Amino acid sequence: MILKRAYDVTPQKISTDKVRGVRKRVLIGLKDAPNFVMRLFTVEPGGLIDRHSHPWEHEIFVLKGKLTVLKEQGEETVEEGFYIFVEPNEIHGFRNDTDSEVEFLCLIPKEGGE
Amino acid sequence: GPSGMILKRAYDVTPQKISTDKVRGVRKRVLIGLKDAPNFVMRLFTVEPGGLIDRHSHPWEHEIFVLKGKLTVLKEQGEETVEEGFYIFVEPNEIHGFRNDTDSEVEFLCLIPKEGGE
Ligand SMILES: [Cu+2]
Ligand SMILES: [Cu+2]
Repeated sequence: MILKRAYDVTPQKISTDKVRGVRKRVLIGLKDAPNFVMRLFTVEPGGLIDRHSHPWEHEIFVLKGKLTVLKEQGEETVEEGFYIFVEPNEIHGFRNDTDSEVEFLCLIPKEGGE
Repeated sequence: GPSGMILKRAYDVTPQKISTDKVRGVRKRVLIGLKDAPNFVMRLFTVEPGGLIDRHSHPWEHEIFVLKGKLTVLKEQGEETVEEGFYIFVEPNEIHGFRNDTDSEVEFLCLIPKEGGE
């Protein structure tokens, strides 16, 4: 059994053609997980995970702030205390239009990697 | 399977009472349940003050994230308290339980592979 403060996990900065202003913590990864992995994303002000899709689902819980969710067309903002279920193959992404960091938990089946 | 995305305030789910031989003072919200989940389920547990999930084990893992309060985690040997912002991984078959020794509600997210139910 592993009991740990999520903040103490070292975040990974992401800056690519499709993801900018985002840090990722792998809390429960491939080393431990028999079936699915647990990540915590921090989206800086102005940060973006552009529209994408994959053959696996997301299960998300918004921990802090106002998260903008990009849909195949349009977008929807949600707050801390929302959960999000993204079906396999659905186009989605994320943006932070606020002036403070947004945090969300994100779980995927292990075929999606960590 | 189906397409789309669900976006919903977790508290829009009513907290249902859990009452078994080994659980008292606990309510549960099924967020992403069997009816929808391809692989694993997402629940939000509320432990009332003095509530207890006694030591148990099962042939699936838990992945937990503490959302609110101070959660006492029962281990095969002793116990350890964690707080909001801690995660917990429980291996399959590991002895574990939970207790709320405080005077306020403790809340945690708990995900299991869907073969273990919701
Ligand atoms: Cu995605
Ligand atoms: Cu259990």
